[PDB]
Amino acid sequence: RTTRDDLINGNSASCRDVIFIYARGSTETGNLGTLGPSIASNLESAFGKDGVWIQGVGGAYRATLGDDALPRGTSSAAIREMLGLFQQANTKCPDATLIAGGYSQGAALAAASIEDLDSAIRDKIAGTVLFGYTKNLQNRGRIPNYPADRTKVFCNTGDLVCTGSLIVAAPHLAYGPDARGPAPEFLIEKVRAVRGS
Repeated sequence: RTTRDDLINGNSASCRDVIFIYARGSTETGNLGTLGPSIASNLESAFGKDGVWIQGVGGAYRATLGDDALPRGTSSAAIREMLGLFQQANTKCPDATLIAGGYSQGAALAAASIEDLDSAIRDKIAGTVLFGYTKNLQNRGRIPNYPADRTKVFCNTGDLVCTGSLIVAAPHLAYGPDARGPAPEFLIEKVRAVRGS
């Protein structure tokens, strides 16, 4: 449940049409944490197990407490890891539509990764969802170099990380409903749209 490596494990001759790369929050377990499994099960309901590959950002990304305070909201090692996953998706499954997401430090990680990504690969990311986005105020609610229409930010009233702090308050732990409903519906609608005509 909390650890999914579908992209790394996936048989390349049977690539999924959709690949979801997700980064967990600070101190969370597995490579999906608390919110990722909810999003994943909904994506699976839409595209089936063979239609979407769920890949959590593991490896060098330890979701360490304190790394939140680094300049980009996470470590260089973590950014390298996620950029590496995007690159692997691009080469292993060139025809796949990518979708991404992150929560807490993971949201900062997703934003930094997408900002640094090669433009050809970045164009393949149909949609990105961010929960308790730690760089929300700093980046004015956007992911640098990425269009607003493909971004959905979930920042609760009272979630201090959305207003420039790093402190964890009650509203920061209340994104479960968003992960089970609006977030996957957004991602699915974006995929359906780009791969449709």
